[PDB]
Amino acid sequence: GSFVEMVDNLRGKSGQGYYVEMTVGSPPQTLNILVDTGSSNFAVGAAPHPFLHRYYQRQLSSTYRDLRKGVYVPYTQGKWEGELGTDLVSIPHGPNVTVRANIAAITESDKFFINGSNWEGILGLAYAEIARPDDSLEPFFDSLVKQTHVPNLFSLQLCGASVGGSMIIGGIDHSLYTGSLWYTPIRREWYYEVIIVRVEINGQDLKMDCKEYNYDKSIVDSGTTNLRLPKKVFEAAVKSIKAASSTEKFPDGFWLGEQLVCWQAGTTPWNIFPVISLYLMGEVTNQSFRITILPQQYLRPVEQDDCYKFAISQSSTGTVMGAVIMEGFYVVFDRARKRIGFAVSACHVHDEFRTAAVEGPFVTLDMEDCGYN
Ligand SMILES: Nc1nc2cc(Cl)ccc2n1CCCO
Repeated sequence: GSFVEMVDNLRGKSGQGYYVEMTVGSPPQTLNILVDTGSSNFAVGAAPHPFLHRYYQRQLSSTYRDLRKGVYVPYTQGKWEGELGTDLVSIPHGPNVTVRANIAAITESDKFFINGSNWEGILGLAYAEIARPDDSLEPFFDSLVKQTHVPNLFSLQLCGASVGGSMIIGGIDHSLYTGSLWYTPIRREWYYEVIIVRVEINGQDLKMDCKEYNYDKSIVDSGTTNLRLPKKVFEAAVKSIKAASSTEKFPDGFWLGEQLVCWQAGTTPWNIFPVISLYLMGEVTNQSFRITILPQQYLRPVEQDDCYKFAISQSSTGTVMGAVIMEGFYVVFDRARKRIGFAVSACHVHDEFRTAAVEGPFVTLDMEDCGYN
């Protein structure tokens, strides 16, 4: 159908993630919450922090229940640390429901909250398997679906260009995509893990053992800015991208995502840069489909001139189809049918002569062999 109250309920800063408004507690305390399909905890600032401007005040909530258990979430750059509890949660620009949910009240953190991001918490929309401290801590979306009649599905239109978009909870809004939704199976319910079966740069096959594309996994992750690629794939991809864009040379550092590249306002030569196609395993035997993104997706605008960072980066933990991938597409997390749908976003950034694309089917044999174990 349409979901007009949910359309345009996401905001963000470029490279700092998309957030949605949520209320916690009785009476409701409004907070801006990162929409993160790459994690499974609902965690909110619950104490002062230099970069937090409002936080969850549990003592002010009558419906707050203390679970009397700590949670510690270390990772690459830092950590967050907090106190588990439950409280009533709503999404003002969401479905008209209120659910009791687990909430991690973040008390201590390091390099978690980003200066000027305007979000104060994280909504992990992935599965319980990757929830902290363990999978017995039911994620918000699980609770939402269990406590209401909201279908087990959500969809994200992340528009990029300050950034905005939409999270449609419990449905698919046709106003937000053009052409067909193509579905890839969720290989395993933990992250939203998918299988990439082929990769092209301007139609030229990267020509690797397709396992390399999914080493050690490939996931769809709204909480990651970049397209991240396994070392082997990243190098081959960058090699090909360089070759395709070779009428202009850029510094080594640009390709590492360090340095900006700038052009006179409006003269960015999009056309010299190649499109990137990921073929995803289809739902039908021996069928794949492809999603195609533009440089307008993988060259992230950064603050006279129009400046950009290269938003494809190397990974050691597999492929991450982050906001770079997602901003081309309306992405349907069809949990009920263990699949993820892609269609061309009606809001994606493109130029006169090229658009992101979702096309299929393609005969692709032995696609299970592309999965890494
Ligand atoms: N999306 C995401 N949200 C996260 C939250 C934390 Cl605390 C750590 C890592 C996170 N990631 C990365 C997962 C994919 O590599």
